[PDB]
Amino acid sequence: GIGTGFPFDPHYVEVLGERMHYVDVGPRDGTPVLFLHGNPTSSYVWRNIIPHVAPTHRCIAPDLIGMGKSDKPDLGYFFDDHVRFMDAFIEALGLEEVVLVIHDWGSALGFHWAKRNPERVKGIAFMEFIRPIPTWDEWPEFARETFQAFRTTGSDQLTEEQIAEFKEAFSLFDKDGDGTITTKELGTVMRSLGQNPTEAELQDMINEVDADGDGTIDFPEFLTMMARKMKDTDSEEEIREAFRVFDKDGNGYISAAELRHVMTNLGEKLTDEEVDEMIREADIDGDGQVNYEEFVVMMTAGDSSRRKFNKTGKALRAIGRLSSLEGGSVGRKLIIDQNVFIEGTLPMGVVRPLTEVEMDHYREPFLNPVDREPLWRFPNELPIAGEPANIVALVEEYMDWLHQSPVPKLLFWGTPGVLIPPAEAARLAKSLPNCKAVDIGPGLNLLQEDNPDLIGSEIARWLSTL
Ligand SMILES: [Ca+2]
Ligand SMILES: [Ca+2]
Ligand SMILES: [Ca+2]
Ligand SMILES: [Ca+2]
Ligand SMILES: [Ca+2]
Ligand SMILES: [Ca+2]
Ligand SMILES: [Cl-]
Repeated sequence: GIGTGFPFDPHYVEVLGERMHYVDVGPRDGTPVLFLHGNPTSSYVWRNIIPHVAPTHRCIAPDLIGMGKSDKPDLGYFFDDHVRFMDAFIEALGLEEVVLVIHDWGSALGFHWAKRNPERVKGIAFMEFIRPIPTWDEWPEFARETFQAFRTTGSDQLTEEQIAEFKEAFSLFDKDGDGTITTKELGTVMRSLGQNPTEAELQDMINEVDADGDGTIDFPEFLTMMARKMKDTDSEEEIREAFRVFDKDGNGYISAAELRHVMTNLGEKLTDEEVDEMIREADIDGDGQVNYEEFVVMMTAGDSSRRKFNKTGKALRAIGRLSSLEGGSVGRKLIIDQNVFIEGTLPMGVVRPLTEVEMDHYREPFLNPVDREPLWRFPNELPIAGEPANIVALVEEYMDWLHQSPVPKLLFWGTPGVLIPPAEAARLAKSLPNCKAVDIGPGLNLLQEDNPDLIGSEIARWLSTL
């Protein structure tokens, strides 16, 4: 009967203009034991391990910024964001000597902080920590296809001039060449095409595909929107809508003046006789106009004026695709909207079935879809296949620090595991200094939920070694 209650007095502290939350129970003197959680949990993952440590040693378990009960500022929640907030939080409490019990992304925070302050770390307990992996073949194949979906957004085999066609469509919006599409500069062409959305609608279309966190639209974010998922009918609403932009009078034909207007409304070079040559490749029945079925031809096909037309067609199609509010990153819609990281990824991290009262505590901090930004930034920050480069070099530095650090190290592993397999858990037991490895038997990622009895057991005995 594994307990699920959370009977800890909550404490709060402001850090960098935002407020954070932490548990603080235990004797007030000695060396504090700092618990650091990872994705997608909070302090709730340490609820049945603190009682094994709380009597003898002080236990501090904060929730990361934008998670648990800490404040949720509008940030990208990169790893460097958590470093800045955890750095100022540790010094806000005036801590010096510290013992670290870390897991998942909390281990990346604890180890990186220990490398920069090695004279202030008395002991490190850890399990399923962040490690560099060279190939996707080393990542467990049960979650290899899914964790790719969080990071396979954009660059879906777009080659030749396809990237060069979207960059010309990207040029229709960027008049100041800032590389980013301003929330007003988008509306500058929305008004220029006969429309006029609200400011709420203007930024809502950007809040769908802003993975950078700039609040604006990037070109890599412009590519992930233009996916090749061409449903025969569901994608007919955007080409038909592209036809409505030209056909203003609604008679069913695109006039030469209707064609020249929207193109010259934006930045294009078409005089009175520069538009007749693309009428040739469009007008096939000879009526001097372009109907609907002739229009889908040019939108599905020497680029004298073909370059000019296909350029705008890409931009006009992105307008209708932005208005769909479904042109976001595929990995984002899994974690943000559909919330697959709490509904599917989190339970698959524990081999035993989590209870409804248990997982309900995990849904609590992320009841708003917009507040799930760190839930999606964390998997994209994983050092996998040498990407991201800044994270790989960062984790490969505190691992080089850990190989030579004489501090006591307590490692917990399980079978089959996710981040630390049994094969790697055996090498770390024989390669790291002062390292004793404890096997919990069955275990994946959240080793705290499978055997919280054993985790707090060996830690308690390991605490009294210093
Ligand atoms: Ca711009
Ligand atoms: Ca951006
Ligand atoms: Ca940018
Ligand atoms: Ca017309
Ligand atoms: Ca025609
Ligand atoms: Ca959405
Ligand atoms: Cl993750």
